[PDB]
Amino acid sequence: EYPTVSEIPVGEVRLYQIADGVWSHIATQSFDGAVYPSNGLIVRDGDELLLIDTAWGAKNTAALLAEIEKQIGLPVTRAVSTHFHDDRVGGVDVLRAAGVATYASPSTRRLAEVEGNEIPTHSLEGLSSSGDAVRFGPVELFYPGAAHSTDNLVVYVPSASVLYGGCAIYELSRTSAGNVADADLAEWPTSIERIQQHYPEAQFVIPGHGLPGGLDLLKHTTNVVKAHTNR
Ligand SMILES: CC(C)n1ccnc1C(=O)O
Ligand SMILES: [Zn+2]
Ligand SMILES: [Zn+2]
Ligand SMILES: [Zn+2]
Repeated sequence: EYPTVSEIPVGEVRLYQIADGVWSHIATQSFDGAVYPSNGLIVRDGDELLLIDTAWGAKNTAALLAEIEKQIGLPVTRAVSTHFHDDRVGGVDVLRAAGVATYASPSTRRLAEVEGNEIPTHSLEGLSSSGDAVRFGPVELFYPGAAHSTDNLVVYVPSASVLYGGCAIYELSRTSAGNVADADLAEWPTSIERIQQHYPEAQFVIPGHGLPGGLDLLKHTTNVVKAHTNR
């Protein structure tokens, strides 16, 4: 079964095999006296690995690399951060020190710099307009439009029909909006609809935080965001 906070002490990282050659990584972080789980993705690319997002912080990300080497034993050669917040770029310095080539859109790199966060080395072209998609090794990167943040990307694994939504997609247990300080509430439902239109065949949907589900998570997120809009 999918791990929860009570199964993961902060500092430790779990891997969960979603499908052949596709894992999520799960870590925990404390924020304001509460503990949050956070998901990222690992995708096999031949005899290498592609990492999607850090494990939210330097210590967690170092533990992530150690757990990957222990359990999978293939090199993480590239990493993609799906937006500029700390749970996604926090640990980029650890990845870079370990020899991982780090990537983000130029929109993400700029916003991370303004926030004083860690900055991925490389810039991903072809993702500047809503609906843009590019292949990056074994995944497709998709910019659906502004949602949780103006730069948020989602990631699809075509071989496994796995959609990783990052923080633009909420788990079913989340009934109210999370951090929306940098969100475009007005555009978020339209952006989610672009995801649905582009990946209608998705079989596994991974939210940024919490339990995987199916495409139901998209309309659930839209409902939560619209209700917050009308608060
Ligand atoms: C739920 C809040 C506090 N959060 C923490 C990290 N990421 C988020 C988010 O909403 O995306
Ligand atoms: Zn965020
Ligand atoms: Zn987040
Ligand atoms: Zn719901």
